[PDB]
Amino acid sequence: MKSIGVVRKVDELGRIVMPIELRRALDIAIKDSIEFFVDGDKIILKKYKPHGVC
Amino acid sequence: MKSIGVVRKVDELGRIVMPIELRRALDIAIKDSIEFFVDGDKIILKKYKPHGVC
Repeated sequence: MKSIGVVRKVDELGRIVMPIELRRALDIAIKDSIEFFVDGDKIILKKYKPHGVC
Repeated sequence: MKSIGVVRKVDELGRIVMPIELRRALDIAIKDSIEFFVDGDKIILKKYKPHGVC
């Protein structure tokens, strides 16, 4: 149970379902843009347009 | 371009495709487990089995 407290089980390829919370928190509509970071044993997500920088 | 430097376009619901990098990073096999955190304008991912705690 994290901030969103939601867990997903991978499709197969690694495709999962990010929640409305993510869309709300960020700026997601239907196709948007999410770019990820990986920190050791952690993953990070951002909307591409905002931030701009890595 | 983040650590992975890959960006995804949402399916419609918010479903996107997390990469093999994430599977390698954590412990993803086919269904595995990914639980996310949201920090202001950021998202965080973990495999549920490891960590245990939030």
